[PDB]
Amino acid sequence: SFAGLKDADVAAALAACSAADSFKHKEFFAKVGLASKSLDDVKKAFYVIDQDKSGFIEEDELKLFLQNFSPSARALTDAETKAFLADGDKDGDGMIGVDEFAAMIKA
Ligand SMILES: [Mn+2]
Ligand SMILES: [Mn+2]
Ligand SMILES: [Mn+2]
Repeated sequence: SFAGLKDADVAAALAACSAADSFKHKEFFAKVGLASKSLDDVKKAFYVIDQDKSGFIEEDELKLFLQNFSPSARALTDAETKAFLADGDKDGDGMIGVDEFAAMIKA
């Protein structure tokens, strides 16, 4: 709700990635609805995911990604995490800042 996402798209998207090692971020952002929202909402989701308010999505926070969507969601695998961080962290600091995050969703 935090990023104006609908219950039904979140339900459907978790359905597909229910299973270990099956998460694909790009497919998820599309299905959950995030790829078609405004930049502003893309930013509020960003700041939701950054649980510690550091201004960056640290790797440990990227691992509990799904949990922001649903409390009973699984943590991502290290393989899933690495893959996500590979795509998102273009400045090579090992963290995802707001601008990288936003940019990665623009696909
Ligand atoms: Mn953080
Ligand atoms: Mn932390
Ligand atoms: Mn970075």
